Amino acid sequence: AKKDPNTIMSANSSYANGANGSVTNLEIPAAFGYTPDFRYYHAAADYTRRPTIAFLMELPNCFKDTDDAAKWGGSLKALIEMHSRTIDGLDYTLEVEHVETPFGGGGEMMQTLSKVRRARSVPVFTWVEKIGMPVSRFWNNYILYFMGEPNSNVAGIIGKGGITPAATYPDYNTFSVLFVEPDPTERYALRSTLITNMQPTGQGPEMRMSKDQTSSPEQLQISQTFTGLQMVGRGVDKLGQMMLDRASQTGIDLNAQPAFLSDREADVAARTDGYIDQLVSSLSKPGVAI
Amino acid sequence: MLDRASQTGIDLNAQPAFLSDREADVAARTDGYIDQLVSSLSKPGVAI
Amino acid sequence: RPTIAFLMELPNCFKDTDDAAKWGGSLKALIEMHSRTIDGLDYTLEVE
Repeated sequence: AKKDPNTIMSANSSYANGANGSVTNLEIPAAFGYTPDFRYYHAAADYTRRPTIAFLMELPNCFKDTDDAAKWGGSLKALIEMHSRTIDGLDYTLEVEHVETPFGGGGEMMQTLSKVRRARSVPVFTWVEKIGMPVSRFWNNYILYFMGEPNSNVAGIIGKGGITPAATYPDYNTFSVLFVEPDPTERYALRSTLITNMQPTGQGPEMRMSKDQTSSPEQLQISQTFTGLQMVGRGVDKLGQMMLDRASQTGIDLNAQPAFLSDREADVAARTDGYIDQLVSSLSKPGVAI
Repeated sequence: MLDRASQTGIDLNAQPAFLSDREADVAARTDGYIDQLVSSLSKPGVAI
Repeated sequence: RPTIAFLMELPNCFKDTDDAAKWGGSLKALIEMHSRTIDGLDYTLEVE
C-alpha cells in the first residue's frame, strides 16, 4: 500500500493555518477533469460528519446559595454531557451582500460588495425522562427558584435572606458550554464553538395529563431551547484541541473489558437442579475401563 | 416603604392548598373511587 | 453443537413469596433442563 507523497499537506499553512489533523492537497489531480487517474484515488476519500460533544465550562452562581451545590452541579454536568440524546441548532455560517447598477441597457449588472455577516446558534437539547422524573423536576425548579415565578415574576430564592444585590446579572443564572466535532479517530477537533449566556427560553418541560385506560402508556421526551452568545475562530480551536487531548483512548479496549458479572449469584448455587448438578451428583462415576 | 413588605419565608410553590380535605357531604355518598376498594371489593389476601 | 444456558441471577420478587426456593429452583430447572429448543441469538456485524 503506497500513495503519492504529495497527497497530504505537509505544512498546514495558508488556508490550513490552525488545523489540528491532516489535510489533503487540493493541487493533485481530481476525477472531474478530462479523465480520472487511478494513481491518485487516495485523495478522493470523502468527509463524514461526526456527533458533537459538549463540555460544561462554567456554573451558575445561584447554586452556591443553595443547601447543596454539589448535587446541582453534578446533575447539570451529567445532563449536558451524558444524558443528551440529541443536540441541534448550532450554526455559524457566513453571508454576503452586494449592490447592483445597470452596466448599460442590455440587461447586465455591475455588482459591488456591501456587507458580510455570520449566522447565529439557537441550541436545542433533548432528553428522555427517568423513573421519578428527575429531569423535569430539575429544569422546572431551576426556572422557578432562579429565574421567575409566574404569580409574582420574582425568583423564589429571594425568599431567603442575604442574596447578592447583583443577582440580576447573567453570571448569576447562566452557564457556558463548549461544542466540538472530532474526526473519526476522536483525536483532533475539526470544528469548535463556544456558546455562553445560556438559560432556558420558551416552553419548559411538558406538564400534560390525561386519562385513557384502553390506550398504551408512552415515553416522555424532554425538549428545551437555550439562549447563547457564540464565539468562533482559532483560539476556540486551540481550546477544543486541548480539551480533546484529555479523555485519552490509550490502553483501553471495548472487546477485552471484563463481563459485568463474575459468577452466578449465591442463590443459584444453593439450588441443586441444573446442568453441573447432574454431572456432579446425579450421574454415577464408575471410571473408564477399556 | 419597600424595605417593608419583606419577601423572606414566602414561597408560593410550597404554599398549602386552599382546600385541605374533601367535603363532609362528598364523603357521605360512598359511591366514589375509594369507596369501591374500602367496601365493595373483597379482600381475601394474596398467596403465591 | 447445541448451545448451553446457565442461569446467573434470580428475580428479587422471589424473596417476597412464601417459598422463594421453590420459585428459584423451578426457574433454574426450566431454563437449564426443560429447554427443548432455543433460538434467536445473534451478534453479527454490519458495515455501512
